[PDB]
Amino acid sequence: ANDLLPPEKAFVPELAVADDGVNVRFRIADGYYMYQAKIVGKTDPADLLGQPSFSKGEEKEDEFFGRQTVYHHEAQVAFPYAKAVGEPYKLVLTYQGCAEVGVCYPPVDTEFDISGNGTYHPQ
Repeated sequence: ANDLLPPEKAFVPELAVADDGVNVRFRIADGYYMYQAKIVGKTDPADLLGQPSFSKGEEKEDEFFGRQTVYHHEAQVAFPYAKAVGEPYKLVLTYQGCAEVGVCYPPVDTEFDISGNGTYHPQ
């Protein structure tokens, strides 16, 4: 393809932090998709987040990871808090996706410095 996005532009996260935990939204460029099963969150301090629930994805089979549940256009991931969170923390999101034309990008790691409820964007 003559005009492809770098992966951090193809798959763009934002956070909504609330009392119940962290809701992640992704905006995904047309002709790209994200692997649902490869979206991971890690925190510092560790283990503030519990098991995420995912918005509905769709079936895809490709030459990189075979059959996978994937996202086009958008995705939402809801991380509940695993325990009481009354302190600032760092959150690193890792996610991986492809261009439909046949490019499998390396995983992207995006860090957020969280200090209370509100909206956060990559910095």
